[PDB]
Amino acid sequence: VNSFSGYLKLTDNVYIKNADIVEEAKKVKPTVVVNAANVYLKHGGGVAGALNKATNNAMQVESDDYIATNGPLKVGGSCVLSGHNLAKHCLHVVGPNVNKGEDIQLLKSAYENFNQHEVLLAPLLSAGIFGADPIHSLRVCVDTVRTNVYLAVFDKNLYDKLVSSFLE
Ligand SMILES: CCNC(=O)c1cc2c(N[C@H](c3ccc4c(c3)S(=O)(=O)CCC4)C(C)C)ncnc2[nH]1
Repeated sequence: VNSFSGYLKLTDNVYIKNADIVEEAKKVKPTVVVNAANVYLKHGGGVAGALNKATNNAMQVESDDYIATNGPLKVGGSCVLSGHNLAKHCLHVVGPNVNKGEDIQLLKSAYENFNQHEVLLAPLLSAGIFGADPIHSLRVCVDTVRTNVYLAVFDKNLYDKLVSSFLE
């Protein structure tokens, strides 16, 4: 039903909230939840692990079946699969892991996938252990995504830093 609440409106189409994406998916029941995936869809930790555990491992079983038939994704690519109990669909998006030396230019390619969905609940791509500068990731989102994106950032200090930087 996409009933998002408690978000700050940064631009005409980008919103942000200090929240756990799993709890937001349970509260909002969005049409699309974005997963910060890796190319072989192994959802063991971070955001992907949090989403998979909230589906009681249904997301991992479906992803394994996808990988068996189709092989891995490319960095910057995406895949629509079921959202299980969290959303109607899960858009698995692979942003670059700059801590492992992947190309930061592909973060624009990763956000470009959001433009195929009129409204999405999403994490901040390539942040956390993927090592991208989180302020840069928020700027790429703002400049690339035209559809309505609701970013959940589960860290108060990071959220406050992103907001303060954007409002300069
Ligand atoms: C209690 C269960 N929930 C969680 O653990 C949880 C964690 C979490 C979250 N983490 C951010 C984040 C954003 C992007 C990426 C990562 C981490 S990663 O997994 O380190 C690598 C892939 C890219 C941090 C930057 C704050 N953002 C929103 N909702 C969340 N929920």
